[PDB]
Amino acid sequence: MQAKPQIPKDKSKVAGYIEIPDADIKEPVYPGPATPEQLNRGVSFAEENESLDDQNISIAGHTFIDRPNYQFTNLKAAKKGSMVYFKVGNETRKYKMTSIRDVKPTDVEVLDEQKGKDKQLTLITCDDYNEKTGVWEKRKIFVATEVK
Ligand SMILES: *Sc1ccccc1C(=O)NCC(=O)N[C@]12C[C@H]3C[C@H](C[C@H](C3)C1)C2
Repeated sequence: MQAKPQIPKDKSKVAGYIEIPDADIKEPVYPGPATPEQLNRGVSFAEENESLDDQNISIAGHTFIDRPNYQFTNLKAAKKGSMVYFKVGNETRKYKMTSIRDVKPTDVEVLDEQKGKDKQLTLITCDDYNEKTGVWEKRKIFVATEVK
């Protein structure tokens, strides 16, 4: 049998599986802190807390250009009323993409963050990425709130 997984630093393990049927997405999420390298290899958490038991789950990723091998390349299809399945081991947590918008760069304080939240996965999918100069023309923020 299995159990509730924890969030380690090792990026070889899978703590959760991100599955979005509308976008045919079925990709492993790489648990741990955010590192520039790993965020170019797949999707990892932005939260420094090893707790996936918390209601605030921030995950970071990158958009698609020439490479369809990014875990959210087809995220363009998914709508604000689709189903985001965050599978932790065997437990399937369904979230709805209630809050979707692609905002402008520079301003990280475009939205006010607080600890008064619901169960939401806060995915930071930068809709651009030049590693050379370290720039991105857009940050597409996607917040999925837990459904029952
Ligand atoms: S998209 C990207 C890629 C690499 C480094 C940094 C970023 C980036 O733009 N991140 C900043 C960011 O999204 N900041 C937050 C701050 C608050 C309010 C929003 C949602 C979340 C908590 C991340 C924007």
